[PDB]
Amino acid sequence: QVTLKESGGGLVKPGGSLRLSCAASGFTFSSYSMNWVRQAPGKGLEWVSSISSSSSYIYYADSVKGRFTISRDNAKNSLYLQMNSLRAEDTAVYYCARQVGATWAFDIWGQGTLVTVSQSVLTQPPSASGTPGQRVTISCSGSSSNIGSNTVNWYQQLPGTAPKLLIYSNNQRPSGVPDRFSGSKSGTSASLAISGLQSEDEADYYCAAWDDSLNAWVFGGGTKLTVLGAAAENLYF
Repeated sequence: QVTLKESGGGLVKPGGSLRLSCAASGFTFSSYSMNWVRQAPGKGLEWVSSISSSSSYIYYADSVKGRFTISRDNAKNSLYLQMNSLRAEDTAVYYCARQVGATWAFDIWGQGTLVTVSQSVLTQPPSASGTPGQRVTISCSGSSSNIGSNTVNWYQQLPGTAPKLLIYSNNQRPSGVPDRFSGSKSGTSASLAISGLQSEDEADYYCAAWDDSLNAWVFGGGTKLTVLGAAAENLYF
């Protein structure tokens, strides 16, 4: 029973401050690097910050650097995100995520907390569609400093759920993912293939890679996959 639970979200005026909290249980919190990832309503995933197991190594997304502060309390098994100089653009659902050291994959995600304050580096097709049984391949195009230098991870986000790790280290499936899902990487581009498409595969798919030039995680804009049947077309010859 591995759980992450975020708290602290709500309505805040621009220029304001909030502190988000992420409570962890069921694992050795003090031995993992942790991250904040956000999702603006109806938009893609956007990494915010990371902190190593003893707080020695901290990174920020360029847009939040100098305004946000990440911290952790290993005694209270808690992760925090202090947000200052809040902007309309900070309106999002904020997720807490655990990072696996050997791969950098985000294998456990929280449930998310909404913050309302009142373009992606990796390139994905915004939509994909297929009929059940077919094979669909989704591309993710990056550059030399990200996909060209580092492994690619893929996350599946089912409607009304938090994202889940789908593929790590380019082509590895975690425990829980069937062989119908396969990943590949060549040069500065990566692909996710879904064989034997099923109605339950209707979800958003995201590719992610560390970028050595930005010193940041870069996520794709997301591919909404639709599984559509029959189609009563009027063919006229």
